[PDB]
Amino acid sequence: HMEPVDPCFRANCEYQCQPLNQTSYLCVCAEGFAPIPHEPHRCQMFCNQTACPADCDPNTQASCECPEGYILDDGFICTDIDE
Ligand SMILES: *[C@@H]1O[C@H](CO)[C@@H](O)[C@H](O)[C@H]1NC(C)=O
Ligand SMILES: *[C@@H]1O[C@H](CO)[C@@H](O)[C@H](O)[C@H]1NC(C)=O
Repeated sequence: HMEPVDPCFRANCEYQCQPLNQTSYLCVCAEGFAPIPHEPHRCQMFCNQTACPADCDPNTQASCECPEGYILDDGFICTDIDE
């Protein structure tokens, strides 16, 4: 199964890699999954604060995402009406 480890294709992206590109390679996740409180790879998700809460949408509820990821359940959380 193996690995040239790409660069990445292994890296050890919790999720995964770009690979690279200016990062040279990083690690992705589901790409608003992104460096939680800590390690330079992680997701969990992105929730760059001042909270994200919860408070999903109005209308569509595509929403409250992160389920999958979860593990939810602060608020409900994980979406930043923020900016
Ligand atoms: C890096 O940029 C090049 C084009 O310049 C292209 O291969 C792609 O957009 C990027 N590579 C990755 C990591 O997908
Ligand atoms: C948002 O800020 C937090 C810490 O304040 C940090 O993880 C990162 O710099 C930004 N993005 C994410 C994924 O949190």
